[PDB]
Amino acid sequence: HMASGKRGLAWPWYNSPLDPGVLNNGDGEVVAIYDWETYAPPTSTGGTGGLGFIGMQGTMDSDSSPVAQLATRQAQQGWATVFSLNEPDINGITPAEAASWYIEWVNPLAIKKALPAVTSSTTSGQGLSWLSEMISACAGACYFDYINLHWYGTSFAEFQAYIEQAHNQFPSYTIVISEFALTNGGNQVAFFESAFPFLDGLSYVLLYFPFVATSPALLQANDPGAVTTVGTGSCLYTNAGGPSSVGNLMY
Ligand SMILES: OC[C@H]1O[C@@H](O[C@@H]2[C@@H](O)[C@H](O[C@@H]3[C@@H](O)[C@H](O)O[C@H](CO)[C@H]3O)O[C@H](CO)[C@H]2O)[C@H](O)[C@@H](O)[C@@H]1O
Ligand SMILES: OC[C@H]1O[C@@H](O[C@@H]2[C@@H](O)[C@H](O)O[C@H](CO)[C@H]2O)[C@H](O)[C@@H](O)[C@@H]1O
Ligand SMILES: [Cl-]
Repeated sequence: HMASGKRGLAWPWYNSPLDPGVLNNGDGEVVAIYDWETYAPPTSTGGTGGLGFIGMQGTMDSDSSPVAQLATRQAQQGWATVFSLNEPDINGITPAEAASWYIEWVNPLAIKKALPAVTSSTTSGQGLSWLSEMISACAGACYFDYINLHWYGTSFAEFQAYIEQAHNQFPSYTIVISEFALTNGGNQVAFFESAFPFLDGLSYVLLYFPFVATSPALLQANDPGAVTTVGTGSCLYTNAGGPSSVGNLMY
């Protein structure tokens, strides 16, 4: 009788043929879209199908998301939320380097802000350890509202344990899950059938974005890396641009 309203589209740059409105039935479960960039989602309509776009400075600077244009693009587009670096914990960016960069470039955006998306790694100096060290390096000078998690693994049990552990270890922070799926060789439908009602019940999870809101054909053509690690089971769209068996869970 009232949607949890936590679901979002992780929307790749190559999605010009696809329509985000296909996965928005107006009920209010799907509310957000991000595209790993600070330019608007490329779509078949030129719109976001009624979804709120979250700008993302996923690199420290790029040709596609120039950090010198970050403040400009927020003002032009009127984001209510911004995401920062994508997986700096496995991209040779020290917590101290991320903290300095975040204070210079993300702090000035007077809207809701997420700390960088970290991987689910527990290997030395990665994942939540990296995040804890970045918050220490921030020395109280980073303005943020959310922590940002990725998870890829082999069971719902592992995912539930990871989110409960993340909450237990950061009990005063609201969580965005900007990417999650099983790795290749599982049943992605069964995973998301378990994950959605689990996440919908957690007050401390603001948003979750299944990897990935595209078709298998587009993922294979443009992200062979993701296909080798995740497979094509978690694609929300059919190759025609309708909802997949995972897309159908978004409604
Ligand atoms: O040069 C081709 C094209 O590159 C685009 O930049 C892309 C990023 O947009 C892309 O972003 C996502 C990844 O960060 C994430 O890991 O996977 C998703 C789903 O596949 C990606 O969409 O990351 C790649 C590098 O992995 C970049 O090449 C530019 O935005 C675009 O202007 C340009 O035409
Ligand atoms: O992210 C925390 C909050 O940040 C706010 O913007 C900050 C300003 O209040 C403060 O005066 O300056 C800093 C640095 O320029 C800003 O980041 C947002 O307005 C809030 O929405 C947000 O919750
Ligand atoms: Cl991960």
